[PDB]
Amino acid sequence: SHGLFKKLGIPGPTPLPFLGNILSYHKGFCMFDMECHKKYGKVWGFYDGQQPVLAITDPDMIKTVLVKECYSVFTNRRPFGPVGFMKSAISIAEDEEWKRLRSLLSPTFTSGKLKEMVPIIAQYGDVLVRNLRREAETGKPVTLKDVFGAYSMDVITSTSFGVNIDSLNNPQDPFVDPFFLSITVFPFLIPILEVLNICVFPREVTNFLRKSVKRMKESDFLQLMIDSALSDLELVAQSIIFIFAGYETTSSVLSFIMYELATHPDVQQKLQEEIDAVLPNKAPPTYDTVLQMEYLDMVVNETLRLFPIAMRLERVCKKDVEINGMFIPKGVVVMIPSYALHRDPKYWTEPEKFLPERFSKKNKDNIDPYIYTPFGSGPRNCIGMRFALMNMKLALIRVLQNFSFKPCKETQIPLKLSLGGLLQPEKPVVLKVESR
Amino acid sequence: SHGLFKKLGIPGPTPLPFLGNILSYHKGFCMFDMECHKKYGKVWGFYDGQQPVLAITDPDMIKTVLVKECYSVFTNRRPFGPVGFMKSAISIAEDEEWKRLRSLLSPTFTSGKLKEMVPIIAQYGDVLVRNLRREAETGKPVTLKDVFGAYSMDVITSTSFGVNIDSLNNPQDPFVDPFFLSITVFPFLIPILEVLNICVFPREVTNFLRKSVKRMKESDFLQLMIDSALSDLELVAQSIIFIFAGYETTSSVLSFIMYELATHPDVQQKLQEEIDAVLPNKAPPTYDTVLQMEYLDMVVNETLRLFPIAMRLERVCKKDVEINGMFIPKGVVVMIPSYALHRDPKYWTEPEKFLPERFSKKNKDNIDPYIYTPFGSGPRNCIGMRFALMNMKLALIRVLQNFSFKPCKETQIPLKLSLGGLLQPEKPVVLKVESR
Ligand code: HEM
Ligand code: HEM
Repeated sequence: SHGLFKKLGIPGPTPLPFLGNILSYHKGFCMFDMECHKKYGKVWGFYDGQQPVLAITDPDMIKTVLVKECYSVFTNRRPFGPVGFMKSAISIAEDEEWKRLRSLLSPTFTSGKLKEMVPIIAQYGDVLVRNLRREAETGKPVTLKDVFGAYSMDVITSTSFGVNIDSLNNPQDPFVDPFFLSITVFPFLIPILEVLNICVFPREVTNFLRKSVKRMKESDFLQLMIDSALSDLELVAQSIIFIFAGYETTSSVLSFIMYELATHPDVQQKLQEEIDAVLPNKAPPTYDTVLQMEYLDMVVNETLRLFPIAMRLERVCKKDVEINGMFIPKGVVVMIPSYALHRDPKYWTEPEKFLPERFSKKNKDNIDPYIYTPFGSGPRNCIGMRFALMNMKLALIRVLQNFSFKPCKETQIPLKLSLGGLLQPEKPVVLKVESR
Repeated sequence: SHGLFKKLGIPGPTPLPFLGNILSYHKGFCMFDMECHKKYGKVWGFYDGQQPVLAITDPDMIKTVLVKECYSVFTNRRPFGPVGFMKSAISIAEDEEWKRLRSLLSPTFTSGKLKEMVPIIAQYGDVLVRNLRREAETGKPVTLKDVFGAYSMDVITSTSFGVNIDSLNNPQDPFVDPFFLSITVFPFLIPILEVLNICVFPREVTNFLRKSVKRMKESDFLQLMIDSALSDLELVAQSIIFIFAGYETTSSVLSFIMYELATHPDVQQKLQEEIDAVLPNKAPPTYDTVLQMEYLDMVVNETLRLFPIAMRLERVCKKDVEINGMFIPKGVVVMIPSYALHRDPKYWTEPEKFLPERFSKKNKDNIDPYIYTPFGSGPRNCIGMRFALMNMKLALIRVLQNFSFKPCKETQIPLKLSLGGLLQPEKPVVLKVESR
């Protein structure tokens, strides 16, 4: 079906047999979407192997796909690799099976349940200072992904189950393209690996959590789920997605934020002045305190514009439909390039620069909510959106109250992204930390 | 999932790993269903490899599966082998795709369109006498599947497209378990054969018909289809099912009928007296003439009771449902053993005997329409039901008007069925033919 986009009148790169357009991923995932958006315009198509993928940039077509016709056509994402038992994961699940998981897990991410976890995750904000006060008084560059990754991992274990550890102080068992590139080009190898108990995840784990959730089902995220019903294998499958999310997401974004604050001291100083103004004399941050700091929100929102760790938003077309005046055949994965839309002169002035004033209450009104979608949109959006921003800002407040950040001789200026498809820096961010 | 029927409280034979219960098919398809119906009762389950199959015998549960909840749950049959392009076949098609094919092909099998083909198929009733008058005046046993197979094949070509041939007189190009046993046990090999252009059918054919239907689409079943729209590959796919049906079905049933008439001369004499009474002095048969002969219908209906060439009626359970007080999980193929229901003392007296008076207008009322389903039931039933009985009876009238049938020294008495799963005799039926 390599002539589908050419028989529909949709431009795009010429695909190769079997391979399709995956050879154009040598520059990276984001560079491929920006080049295709530059030479093809608002709509183009390419092939991930034999699978056709359609990209859209029009805000009305994106609104129709993600918000309007979500339950009817664009309900699921594309199926990937051997999932093993993980089929029941809310993000892997499809159709009405997901609608039950989305509903049974929606109360866990409410405006009231989030405030319950504020006194818990604020404790690790004090622990992060202790590990910082040790790596700052030692007076030498510090790798941010380790300290932030430890904070995020301890926040996960306490808010998911309630296990209080110090992932940085006890580094003995803190839990935690080849095989799969051939999987995308050869989708007919997925069922064979499923019948052989082979999973993309290291399947020998999971059974740890499958048996770790035993003393808890006899006497946070977990307590607010079993009480009602969810299965035992489902309950472990959902907790694996909650760990994979809150770890790599919170760790990578915080490292991206501290890079911009260290490379723009005018933004870090203005942010530290607002934090000290709302919280005088290193006051503890509360739920209502975080929702008040607007410049802190402007810094978080602008960094997510530059580095949306999702990169892409994918939806599977369930039936032959016609949205906003164009036909889409059944089986085509409709992709929304979030990275390419965030760095486009059509909607952003100086898209390569870091200007937090783009999200000021005066300028936040002239921003299309479907061009800037770091958490997706519609029913299939990020269920842990409000939980993520609260955990990151609570860490940002406690960190900036005691320390400042300056670049180092090893700091990569400018910063280069990873060559893979994790949206992490090429080299781990290292900065100089000084105590106030 | 070899413990599904044991965790639901459903009896059945103990399955083996990978194989399941296919090793119990050494006796045959029909003998396996009759033994399971004898020792397990009204409901049992077995495994065709890793696929669970549930068998039902209750008339209300069969009515619910085939008639009531057909469009909602029991819409499709099980998927079989690499279909290639034949996916679009009305019998292979599934869900709304079939509902369009069933509707676009329904007018071709109406009470009015059938009468148009009566003067056409009555012509080959005269040709069958000529081939009979040759093989009867030669005074020697005649193989019935060859002469009837020639009649059925010429009736197909004339009513489908309009090509008048004599498949018995011109035997030079009259058109027309290993590979697949491993396919049932290993369903994960189907997609690999699809991507290699490999089909269960000899794929090098079809393209003949794909190009044979070229002079007709520029200037019967075919004319009543294109006029409206159906695709070109669909149009050839539907004609292949129409040929496979009207050939093996008409040929095998007619051979089964003439075996019973030759082994029960009291039935053949009574049938010949009714044919000569309705049609005096070898009169030509019409559409209204066939619908009048009731004993001819009693002979055809009783033979279809003994030899229902379908054997099984299969439906795929689309969702978790509960019919008549029992739960059926999603993905289970619900099978209706038509052969076992036809030879059951619960509904039939002397089920091994051939008694045409079971379908008399006095006795036809006390017969459950869901125990006797030679053409299925509901929306997914045989679309060529009324077309089949008209073609067979029109041949039965013209044959019995000129010749009688007696057994031979090679005639297998009693008759043994084939060891495979085609419901044909083990040895081809041969009888002695005499001219009246
Ligand atoms: C900086 C942090 C995060 C970002 C930027 C982010 C972003 C996203 C995005 C873009 C999507 C796809 C939306 C779509 O396809 O329409 C998504 C889905 C999802 N996220 Fe996150 N997320 C973050 C943190 C989290 C956290 C902390 C959790 C859970 C504790 C979480 C759980 C999920 C789930 C379950 C889905 C799939 C929902 C579904 O398929 O219906 N995420 N997220
Ligand atoms: C003695 C002759 C025949 C017998 C006993 C017979 C019997 C059957 C049976 C039992 C079914 C399955 C019903 C079900 O699953 O509910 C079926 C389906 C079907 N038959 Fe026949 N049939 C005969 C002749 C024909 C002819 C002559 C044609 C076409 C010209 C035909 C076309 C079909 C089709 C297309 C289906 C599938 C319908 C669907 O899937 O919706 N059959 N038949």
